[PDB]
Amino acid sequence: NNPAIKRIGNHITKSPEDKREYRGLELANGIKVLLISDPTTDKSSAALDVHIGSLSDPPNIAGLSHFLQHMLFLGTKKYPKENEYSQFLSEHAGSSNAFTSGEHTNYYFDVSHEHLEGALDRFAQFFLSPLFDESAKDREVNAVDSEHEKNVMNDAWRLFQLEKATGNPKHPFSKFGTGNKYTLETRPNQEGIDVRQELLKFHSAYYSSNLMAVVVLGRESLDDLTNLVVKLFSEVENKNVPLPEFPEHPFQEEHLKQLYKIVPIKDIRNLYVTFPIPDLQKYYKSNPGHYLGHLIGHEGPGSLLSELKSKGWVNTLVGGQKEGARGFMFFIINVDLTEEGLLHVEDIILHMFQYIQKLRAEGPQEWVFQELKDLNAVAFRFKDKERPRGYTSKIAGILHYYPLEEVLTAEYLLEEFRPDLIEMVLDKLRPENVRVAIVSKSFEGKTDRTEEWYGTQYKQEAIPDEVIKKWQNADLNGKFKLPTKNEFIPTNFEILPLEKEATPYPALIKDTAMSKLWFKQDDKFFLPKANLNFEFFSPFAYVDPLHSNMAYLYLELLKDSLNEYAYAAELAGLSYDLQNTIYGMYLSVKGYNDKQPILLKKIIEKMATFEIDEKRFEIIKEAYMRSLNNFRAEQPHQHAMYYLRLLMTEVAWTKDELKEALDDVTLPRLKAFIPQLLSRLHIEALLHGNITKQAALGIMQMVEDTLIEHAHTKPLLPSQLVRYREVQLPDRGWFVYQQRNEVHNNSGIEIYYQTDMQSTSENMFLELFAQIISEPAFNTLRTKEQLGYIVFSGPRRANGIQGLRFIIQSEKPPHYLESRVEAFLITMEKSIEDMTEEAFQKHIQALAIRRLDKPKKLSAESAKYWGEIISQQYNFDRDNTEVAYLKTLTKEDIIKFYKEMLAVDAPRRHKVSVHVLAREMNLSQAPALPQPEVIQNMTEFKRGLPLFPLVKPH
Ligand SMILES: CNC(=O)[C@H](Cc1c[nH]cn1)NC(=O)CN(CCCc1ccccc1)CC(=O)O
Ligand SMILES: [Zn+2]
Repeated sequence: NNPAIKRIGNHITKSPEDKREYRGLELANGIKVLLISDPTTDKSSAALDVHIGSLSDPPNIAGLSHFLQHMLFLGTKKYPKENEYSQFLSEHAGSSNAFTSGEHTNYYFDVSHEHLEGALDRFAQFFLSPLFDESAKDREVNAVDSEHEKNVMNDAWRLFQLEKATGNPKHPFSKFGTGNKYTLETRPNQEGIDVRQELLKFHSAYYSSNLMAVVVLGRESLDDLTNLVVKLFSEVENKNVPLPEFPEHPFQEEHLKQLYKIVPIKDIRNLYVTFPIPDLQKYYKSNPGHYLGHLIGHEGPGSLLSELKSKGWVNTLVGGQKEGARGFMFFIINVDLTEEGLLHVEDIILHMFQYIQKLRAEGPQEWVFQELKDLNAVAFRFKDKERPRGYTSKIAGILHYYPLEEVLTAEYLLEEFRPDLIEMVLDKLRPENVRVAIVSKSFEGKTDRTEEWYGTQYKQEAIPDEVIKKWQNADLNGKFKLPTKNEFIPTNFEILPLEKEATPYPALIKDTAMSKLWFKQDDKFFLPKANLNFEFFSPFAYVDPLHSNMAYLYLELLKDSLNEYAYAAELAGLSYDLQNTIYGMYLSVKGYNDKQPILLKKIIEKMATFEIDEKRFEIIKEAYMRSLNNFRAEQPHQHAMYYLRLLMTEVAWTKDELKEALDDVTLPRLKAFIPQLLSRLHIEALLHGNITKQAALGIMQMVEDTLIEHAHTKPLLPSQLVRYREVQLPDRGWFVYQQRNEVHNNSGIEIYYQTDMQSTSENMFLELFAQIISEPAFNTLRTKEQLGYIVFSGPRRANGIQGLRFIIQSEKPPHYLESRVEAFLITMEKSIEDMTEEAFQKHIQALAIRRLDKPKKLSAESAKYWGEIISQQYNFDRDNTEVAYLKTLTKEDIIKFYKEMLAVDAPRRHKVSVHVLAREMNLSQAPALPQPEVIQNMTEFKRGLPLFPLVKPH
């Protein structure tokens, strides 16, 4: 035996397709541990989840655990450099993050497989000897203030806290998880709190070993990982902390039968119906709430959503069980509202209860349970291999809930059929404990309350008793039926033998005027799945704002019309994705290959013989108007990025231009557009997965054939296959475009240093430079200078051209952000000069590892190929080519590069900046900048400049 280990679990049940190896165990200090050994893996990973979270904040210091989560990254006793951790990761091809829910704090990272031990050692120190440096705390508190500022004007975050503020304020549920500058500094200072103590106190009280789960994944054997984990983690001290419980629901009697009217930020209409329920988590083997979710949330014929959608009152619905914390859960049903639907909220809920009643009337249904259990068993067997960071983070979390042996299956497999639990949860979905929330702009001015944290305007009301009764006496309604056998359930899982002529990259197997078929049968993953991707080209999908609107509308109407039929396939692991592009349309069909050709044929056939329902047209149109308008409520950085897309692309229709042109969109006009669009096309497809050359040609040909038979599609001409170019910027020039965000009181900035076209050479100069500056940018602009929560840098790539970019969202003005990036950029040339050839070579090696990391799942491989095909570079072997070339570069290559294209006095510096100002408008040396040329009109700017070439295909 071994003193450090309390036990090794028995065999960990995995899918029989999972080649990875697993060992579970419990340390002597009580920490639950999963070990994953994957000798193939390119990146390694570890995560730790602690069963404590914002629900355990001192009442008097809101968001202390979320703050503590930020601080652990910023220095321990053993590795005291503020950024040892994030720099060690950067230089060895890793990344990291954390999050805090009300009951968990979850920390994970990935790294190159050679450096797991180094990564992990630095990591353990978080849980033993964090420094909470006084100077780090002062600074990092602003990052948290930004995190919340971001969220303040977000409609989902406000609704989330508003729920917490209307249950029992005495309950921990009512707490503010995020914290801000106010709750973390201003106010604790006023009240003579030393926050460094309070962080040391909270860390020491709750970061106890008995409350921790670790997962590690690496190339090492299971024995090697064991020794490793034991070594680094046995010294975490066990304080035997009792795990927090919340037996009492935060919605007590007086919180039930309430109605709330709420004003949103975006122009949206929504109804949130919600009942309290007990903790259902222990019933995971039978899962009563999933069963009722499957049903109430169903979207097929017969379903609740269906009648709500035919009465033209709602558009979408979600319902099912919602997590609470240990002790309570909720059951929700929320829908959005047509303008008509808003005036029928009473009737909508009554339909809701008529449906619930139908379920009571029919009793539990084993055949539905069998169906659910079967889908999940299939889902489990053929689960795609996950990226290791996500996987460890996830499993660390759930080690807290399941026996070691079941950690892999517990969330998937079903075992027990429980008509009793089903009937019991069903007894709680009653008018006597309902909550109703309506979110609409029409409550503007009519509100009397304000939510402290986010500022939400709202009104609370008792639901009239006769209203409750009307709901209590819900009749059956003959429009509601249980769903019938799901015919889309796959049964054929045969993995076709690997062909004689199969290749490692996709092959151009068809090159006609109508279509260009790229194909690869799967040589890696061997699951009964495929992806079938299609670009359809029409110059009419974007010839003008009007047309762009129509392509959009057409596609939403089609998706809406297929929804009832398609929902079945989606439960059966077969889904599709269909949207309009600036080039025509896109279509992806993904999942188990068995019934895949059925659904595809149904889609094309529909596309080509489409009949629009006047009622449905009118609603989607209204919903689209709002959507375009709602862009004004998007975040300042998302705005900045948007403007820069509009400014650098040859052709691009502005949200305003679409909004305006959307009124000339009549039903007559739409009916005429469809056959026009569908009459001349080109198709470029990539077919990839468990399929053969001959089946692939058949599928492609069936698509074409359907379009001819029904829309008379003829091929498009080679010269009409027009791709849009990027604006070419003048050597030494600098432009600024300035706009205002009228909703958020932060500002946004995008700075673009354009370089040259994409070419093996020019590609890797940019990438290495980005790699070297990646963490220092984060570390300088955020950690040190605390300019904002959002601080991004990296390559930008569009229409075959490229360049470096910075994105910041900040409280300080853009002219200010400009200058500190510039400051930073000098710091950088200064660093490349001072760095060891070996430091230089580490960065080369990290980019190397990132670039070469093998896809772990089909979808991921497809994506890499598709990027090659949509960009028309067709460079399928690019990763080996570009990497070979990378290893050839030297410090002087990169300085020359920075001196030519990037330094402030660079002979070919091409700088464009988007400044997005807020609602309302020591440190390194910043260089003196030129008078920028302020862009007045986006069209003029474009007319007056060269356009770039397009990239030659490989
Ligand atoms: C398993 N149950 C079901 O089948 C249905 C499916 C459905 C589709 N359309 C309609 N209903 N239920 C659901 O999907 C929804 N609920 C709640 C979401 C709670 C949430 C809120 C914000 C942020 C993170 C999660 C469960 C879930 O997410 O699985
Ligand atoms: Zn955070």
